[PDB]
Amino acid sequence: EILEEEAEVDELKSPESVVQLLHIDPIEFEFGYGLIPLADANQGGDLLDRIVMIRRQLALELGLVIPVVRIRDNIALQPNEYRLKIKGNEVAKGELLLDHYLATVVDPASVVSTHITEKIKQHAHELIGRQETKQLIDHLKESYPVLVEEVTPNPLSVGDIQKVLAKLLKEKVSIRNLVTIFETLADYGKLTTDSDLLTEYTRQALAKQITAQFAKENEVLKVVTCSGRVEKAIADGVQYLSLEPDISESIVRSVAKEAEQLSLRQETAILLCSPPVRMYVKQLLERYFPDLPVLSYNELEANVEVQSIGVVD
Repeated sequence: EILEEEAEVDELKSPESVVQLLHIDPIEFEFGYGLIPLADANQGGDLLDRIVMIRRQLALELGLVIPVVRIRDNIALQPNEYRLKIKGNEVAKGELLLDHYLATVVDPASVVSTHITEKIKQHAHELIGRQETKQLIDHLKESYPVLVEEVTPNPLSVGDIQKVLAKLLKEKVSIRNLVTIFETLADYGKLTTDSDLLTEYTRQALAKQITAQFAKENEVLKVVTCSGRVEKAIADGVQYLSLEPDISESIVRSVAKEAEQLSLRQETAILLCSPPVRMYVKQLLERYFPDLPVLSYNELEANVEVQSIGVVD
């Protein structure tokens, strides 16, 4: 729709200039003319340096090194308007008043910085492409060539590894621990190339990391569990989790009512279930609550004190 305007506003008519309408850049940040001062950096303006910071932070927190960000002024947008696209899709838009501050007190460049970083985090799994996967594999190869060679390209293609990494990022599991990830892939890759299963084994191998992500030191972790009924009903539907519409809505609300209780009490809502069901529970809840962490018992370290506050029925 806005591409229609871009084409019509600009001169895009010939075969050669129409290609530019095809936006394939992994990350695009677009702004109206009012946001030129922050974008340029010869008239001050922090954007480039701010993006560098983001790339460093997220590399250390996620294990993902974001690609080059494409930066374009866009006349279709309002003076103060910015827009963020990832892999061709708009994921965020906003407005900044450069001479102002947002009330704790935040300057505009910081507002856009944390907005960009949060959006990249929400879509990180869309950004671990082949290029980034190869960069990580090549980096791993410098210190672990025997391990890498055991994994790839046989039994596992770069593409297979990419899907495991994307599935980890999707659920906010950092991919910094490349050694453990690849040792798990080496151990299972000959038994299966199924990226769904490879990721269940990898998540388990990453129990220490996942427990640190959710559990506090020597403190009991507040966790909703799943009924024996809910657990049997999902297992039955495995063929690809197909369940009749009435069952799904029922599990969805049990989850919804239980989750409310945790966030009513300033707590992060987590869900525990048994390993063979975990991946399917997640698939089911994805559209209803994308960012409800669904854990399996084998992803929490043995030493962790876990207690139910609600039981999903």
